[PDB]
Formats: sequence, C-alpha cells, structure tokens
Amino acid sequence: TRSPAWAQAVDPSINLYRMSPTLYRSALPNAQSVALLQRLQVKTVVSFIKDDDRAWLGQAPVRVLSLPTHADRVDDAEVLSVLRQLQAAEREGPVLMHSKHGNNRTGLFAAMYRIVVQGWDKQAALEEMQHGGFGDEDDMRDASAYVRGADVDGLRLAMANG
Repeated sequence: TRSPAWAQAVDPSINLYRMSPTLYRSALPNAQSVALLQRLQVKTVVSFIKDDDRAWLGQAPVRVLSLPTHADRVDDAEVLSVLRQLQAAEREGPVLMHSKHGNNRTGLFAAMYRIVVQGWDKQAALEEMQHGGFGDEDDMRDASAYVRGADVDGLRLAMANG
C-alpha cells in the first residue's frame, strides 16, 4: 500500500487494514485484538470461516455475523449476498470482515466491494488484492480466479435492483 487509495495498515500481526472508517479487513483476530477493535468502534464482525468469534470476543457488545465459505466455491450469487450484508452492517456502524489468513476469501470479497460498491474497475481491485501486503499470489489463486471473468456490470446491475 503506497497508493493512498489502497487499504491502510493498522495491525499487520493480524493482517488488519482499514478500507474506510466503517470497514476493516483482517486475518483471524485473537483476544488481544479486542481492545483495538473497540477503538475503531467495530459493531459487527463478519467471518468467512467456521471459528466461533464469540470465543475470543468475550463479552464484547458486537454482533457476530458468520458467513463460512470456500473461496473455490464462491459465485456471483454468494458475492451479492455478502456485499448486501456488508453494506447493511456498515449502516449499523464500523464492520470487520475476516478469514483465516485474510488475503484469499477476504481478498476476494474486499476486491468485489471495491468493484461493485465503490465502482473500481477490475484490474484496480486486483492490483490491491495481489499487492498491498496481504500475501503472495500463491495464497490467492482462488480469489484471483474469480475476480477475473466476473461480470462486473451484471453484478452492479443486480446490486442496483435489490
């Protein structure tokens, strides 16, 4: 992230980056991350894996939105459902979305947010996904594969409908 438009680093230990005052991406957080998440005033923690975040969250007054998935199985239908739930969660306050390593599944949905919601073109979002410090491209084969060949116009159109 040297382009100021890319996600800014907050906590590289858990791969935590800021996309906006109301949206954060990261890897799997722990008990030590709770304090920081409350500074950022996170109200919703979206997870793309099965690990019950309520375990490390403790009695933190945040909503848990579990959306467990597999990057090699995601399609346009799942993406739209996630983007809608992310947007709705943003209206309630700042949101953290995460996975195991926060560069494949997270990198996929992050890039799609850039394209569908913020109106970035496909390659711009890709350049932030593969380069930006989230990981190396070997970790993102599934994510990279989907972003390419994804009908961005059909996604934006279907998004504008609902």
